[PDB]
Amino acid sequence: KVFERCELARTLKRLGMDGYRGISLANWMCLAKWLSGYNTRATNYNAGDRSTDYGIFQINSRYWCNDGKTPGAVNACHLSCSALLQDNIADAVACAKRVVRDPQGIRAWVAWRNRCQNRDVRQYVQGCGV
Repeated sequence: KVFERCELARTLKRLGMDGYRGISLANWMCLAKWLSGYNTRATNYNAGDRSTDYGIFQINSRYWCNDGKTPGAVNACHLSCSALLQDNIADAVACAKRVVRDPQGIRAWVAWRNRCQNRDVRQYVQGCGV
């Protein structure tokens, strides 16, 4: 599923993402936009390390989910990577929450640092009723 902006903002809000671990909804929106263009089916294979990023939050197979083809990988969210390719983003959100519980917080995604950190992200939630 490819979410429309405001539709996604309320979906994330209903799922408990607004201010989760101090992370605003605008920050999560900026992250998903740059990570997958709001596409839950988005996938990126990393030939260099044999891992794959799955879904709307491009969660990596090396540590967060299991796809059975990533050497010596862990499954910290305890989910099949298939779960991160569903139209329903409940499982992806549960895993995204798990990622940010670690030391780095939202900084776990290099993309967030590159395109969201210290940026004006107001634009992502404007007019969405969140």
